[PDB]
Amino acid sequence: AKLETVTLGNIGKDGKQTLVLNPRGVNPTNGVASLSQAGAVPALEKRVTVSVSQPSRNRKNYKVQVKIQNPTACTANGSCDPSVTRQAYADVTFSFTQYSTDEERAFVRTELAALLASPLLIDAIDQLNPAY
Amino acid sequence: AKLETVTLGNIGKDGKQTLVLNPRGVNPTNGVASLSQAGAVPALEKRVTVSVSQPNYKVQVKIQNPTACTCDPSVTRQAYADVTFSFTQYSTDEERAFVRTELAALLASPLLIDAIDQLNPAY
Amino acid sequence: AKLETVTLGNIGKDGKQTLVLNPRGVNPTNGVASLSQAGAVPALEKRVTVSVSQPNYKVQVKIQNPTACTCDPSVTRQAYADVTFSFTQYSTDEERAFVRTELAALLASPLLIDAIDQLNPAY
Amino acid sequence: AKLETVTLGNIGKDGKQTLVLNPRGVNPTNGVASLSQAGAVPALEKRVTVSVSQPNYKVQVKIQNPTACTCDPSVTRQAYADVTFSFTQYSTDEERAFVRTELAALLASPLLIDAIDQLNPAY
Amino acid sequence: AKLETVTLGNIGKDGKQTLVLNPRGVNPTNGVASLSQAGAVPALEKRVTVSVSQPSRNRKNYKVQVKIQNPTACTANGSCDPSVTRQAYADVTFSFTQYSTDEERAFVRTELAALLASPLLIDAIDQLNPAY
Amino acid sequence: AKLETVTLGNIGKDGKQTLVLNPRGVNPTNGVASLSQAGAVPALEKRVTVSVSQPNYKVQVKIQNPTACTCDPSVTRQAYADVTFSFTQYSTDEERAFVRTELAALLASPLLIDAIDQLNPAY
Repeated sequence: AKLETVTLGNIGKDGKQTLVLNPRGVNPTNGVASLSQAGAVPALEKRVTVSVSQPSRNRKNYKVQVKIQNPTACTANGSCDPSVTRQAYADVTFSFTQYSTDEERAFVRTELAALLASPLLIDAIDQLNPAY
Repeated sequence: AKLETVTLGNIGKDGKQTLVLNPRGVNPTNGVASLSQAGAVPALEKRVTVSVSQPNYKVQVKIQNPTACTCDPSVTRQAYADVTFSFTQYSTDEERAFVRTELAALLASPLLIDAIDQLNPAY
Repeated sequence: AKLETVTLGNIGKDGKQTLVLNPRGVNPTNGVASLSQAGAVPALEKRVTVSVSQPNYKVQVKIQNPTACTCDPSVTRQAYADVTFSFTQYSTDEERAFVRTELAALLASPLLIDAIDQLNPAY
Repeated sequence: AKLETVTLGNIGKDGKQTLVLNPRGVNPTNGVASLSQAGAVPALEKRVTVSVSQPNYKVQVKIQNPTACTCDPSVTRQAYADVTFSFTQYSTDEERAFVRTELAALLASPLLIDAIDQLNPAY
Repeated sequence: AKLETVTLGNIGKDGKQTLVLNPRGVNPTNGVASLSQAGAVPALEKRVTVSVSQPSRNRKNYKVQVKIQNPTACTANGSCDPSVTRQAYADVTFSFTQYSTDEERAFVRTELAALLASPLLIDAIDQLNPAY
Repeated sequence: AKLETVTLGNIGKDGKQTLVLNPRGVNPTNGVASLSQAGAVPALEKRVTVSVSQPNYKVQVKIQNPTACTCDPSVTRQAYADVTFSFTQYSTDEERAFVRTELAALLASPLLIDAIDQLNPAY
């Protein structure tokens, strides 16, 4: 769809967080849409990207890929300007056939979503606790 | 982290569906937990797998949804979702939490729904 | 599912004995779960092993019961019971369950008790 | 002992089913006793076989349960259970009986029901 | 036995210390039980692990292994976030035969324990003073 | 650090035993202090060794307990315990102290006693 500012709300552990993502255009060389946070200092911008690849003799499926990168910056490690200390990444990819139905895809999407709310998954990610 | 049955509600395009996932042990070869659709025959089970890399950390989740058309219905196609998170040993629990929730929220974004459900890219 | 201390009650000829099996880990090489009766000497412990092949599915259960005769005791002989189940990837709850129960029932049937307990063939 | 019509009761997932096996003779070539559920079509009959090796003694029980799908029906698949017992010529009543009962008990243990009924490995 | 929160008490030089260890599941790929301290930042968690290996054609003995790792972190070395500076390790392994008796093992365990209280050992470890 | 006799009390499963260790010099080849069971014959002495690496620092303790069954009783088996501590040159005495005591306390933990005394893993 058309790139617009996306406002994710009620996020975070406390569920009381909000994030605004301003569209950053679409790179044609690779058909990647980029979304960024307001911070006008590239190195510290939270980012999100999406791209859909159509099948092409080598690949016979559609691939929807979403990536999100969130850097954390040490404001003052005995210096004058902050620098990135850690980076957090989440990589997602969907694979669908030429005959994937309208609903078939939707399901997966919504499923993954619901899954991310399951206590099983929250413990796994939030507290790096393997299922056992 | 107890591997239990997981009931997902209000799913599907109409958001009016539910999926029940029965725990299915942990493969001792990769330490991968597996969940499958309840009441289904193995050859047609919808899967979900979770694994938490122990060292850099990685949390990987995968979804496999076969579709069949009918004595033994065969699988015509499969839909896949692959997700992987990575965090430094110094990542605060608050951080992962954020990413996770962010992703979740994003998936509900019209921007994304159109790209996945309709396979229409962003422009 | 996950390992738990298993307690079998009302066993033996008189059906008045009880067995306590403790989780002994799973060999990652073949994925074989192992249990055993907490004995004083490991070599004299009664054991049970379980393996559910992940592919046709194959569930296999083995049980070894050593007999010591009397510096250190020694195992003069052991009793074995080897069981395997085979089910196609189109098998169902009803089907597997049935087989499982049937076998059990058979094992209680006089016909079989005579065959085993008395090493008496059927004719 | 001698063959008799065997009736197993309270079987299946719901434990509310019953099986009726009828003597089907013994093959003189290998001394294998055979029983089966009196079905309309022989090819669709559930069967059980028993053999008590006369030498180490070896008691073996096998059970086949076919599944038909629908001029003539056909067996799409079958469920199998193969059991064997080994006892030295110095084994005793107590010993064999124990094993027999233990196995049975195990087969009723949730740990195993989950392994079979749900094709869920233990870990 | 079943993994539960272990509460070590009256520890430390002053004997007035306590440590809680929350179970962290059991890794099947290697049969290792892991215990960790509450700190939800992997890099700074005090850890303890135990595992029992059964004999297997290459090894004809049981091996009970316990390991404990305790990192110390510099809270602010001219930066924004603490980092590990030192690590303390203690590695223990017991070897027992197929005929090891119930008591034989217990003895060793309790012996090692008592030993750790001996002034000879306290000086050796606490003050890196070799026996002489 | 004076190598003296060391009397360990309230040891054993019942915690109602005592072991006396006589100092036994320091092997000038590895700088390893050795202690042995008092009143025992060398071939059957229960040992304890301690060594403190001088450079990274290492404190290593080992225990050897032979068992015999009876003119000269021979050793049937040996029980072993091997411990090694490692500390940076910047480790505070408080730190090692902690680790040491922690270990000690841990050894009294039911979790551990079951794993060692009973060889039952954690689950």
